[PDB]
Amino acid sequence: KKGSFVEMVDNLRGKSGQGYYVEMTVGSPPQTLNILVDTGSSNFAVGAAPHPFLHRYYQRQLSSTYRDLRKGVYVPYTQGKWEGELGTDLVSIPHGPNVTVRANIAAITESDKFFINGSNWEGILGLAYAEIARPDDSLEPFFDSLVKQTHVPNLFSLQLCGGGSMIIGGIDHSLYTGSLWYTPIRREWYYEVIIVRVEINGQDLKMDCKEYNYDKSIVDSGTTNLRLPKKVFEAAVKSIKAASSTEKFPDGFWLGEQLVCWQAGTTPWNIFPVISLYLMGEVTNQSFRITILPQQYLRPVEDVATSQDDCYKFAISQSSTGTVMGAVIMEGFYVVFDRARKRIGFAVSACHVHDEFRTAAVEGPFVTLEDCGYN
Ligand SMILES: CC#Cc1cncc(-c2cccc([C@]3(C4CC4)N=C(C)C(N)=N3)c2)c1
Repeated sequence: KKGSFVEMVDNLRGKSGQGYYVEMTVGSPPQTLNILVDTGSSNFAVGAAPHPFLHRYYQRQLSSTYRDLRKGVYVPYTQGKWEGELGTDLVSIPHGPNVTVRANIAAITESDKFFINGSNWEGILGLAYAEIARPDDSLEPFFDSLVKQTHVPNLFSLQLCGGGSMIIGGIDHSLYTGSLWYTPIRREWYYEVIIVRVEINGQDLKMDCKEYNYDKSIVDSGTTNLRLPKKVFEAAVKSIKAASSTEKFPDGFWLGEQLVCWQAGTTPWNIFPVISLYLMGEVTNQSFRITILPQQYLRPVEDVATSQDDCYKFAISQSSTGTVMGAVIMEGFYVVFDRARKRIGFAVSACHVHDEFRTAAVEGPFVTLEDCGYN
């Protein structure tokens, strides 16, 4: 049953805080590495040299199928950077499709604040499109090579839990309930989508819908938080604060830089509101909503030291580069990256979040008798 969806189920480990990752092999003989599943980037980039935070790394000299491309790559981010060398080599996913492809690989030789202590992965699998690949869009991303070189359908789905499942090439109906609702992929670079309405405990934020997508909105498995443009973030917070006003938290909580803790088992979920993000539908002015519980946007921080308590970071934070629907949004949903039809599907996940009062949900259609996208 190698490569059956059944065999791909449960192939991810990790958590929203440090990343979800899938086992991969590179080279011949195969070198086993854990790799971040990242829909917010487009390079297959792997530690290729010793580093304090790396338990293992890619050793190209030991791979006889490695091919050097004689091209450097330097990738700086807001937070930290990496530098490396491009080449190609044979790549497979042991708990993924039953196939081996030749793929681009950036062998990371130096990096600053890129690898994460105790995340247990050694590289990143950028699943977004070539337009954002480094050094440029001519470096073919992994998934494109996979589809090109095999009979794998041009679609993958992610079921993140809090490991989860990355199903390549198809939809595993055992991983969701109810209906699958699709939002268009606006442009093939990041997985760009359009948010048309935002409610907090059913109260509309009442902003021009372009504000929700200033200057883009993306679906990013490589981002922990729900990240919101400043104007939207401020309104969300004001609204969540109002909803939970029976308890006050330091401003550092709201800034995401400080835990809030309750005695084990006593988190007052009921004082936090639900968040509804309405996503553009596949037909004009029809939309559907995905609803997010505090169990999602309050990210638990596991720490033996604080373990008499349950502690959390606020996992909604401010962005100056557009909305990011990160891991805490994707968790408890089954998310279908249907590249073939240029759409992203959402359905309630088998591992969704709920208590006895409320539950994560995917609901539609909603009709609204304006273009919500930015240029
Ligand atoms: C879920 C999760 C997670 C997670 C936790 N810590 C670190 C990372 C992490 C570590 C290194 C880089 C990145 C990266 C970068 C390639 C562009 N940056 C971004 C916003 C993204 N989508 N991928 C993320 C991910």
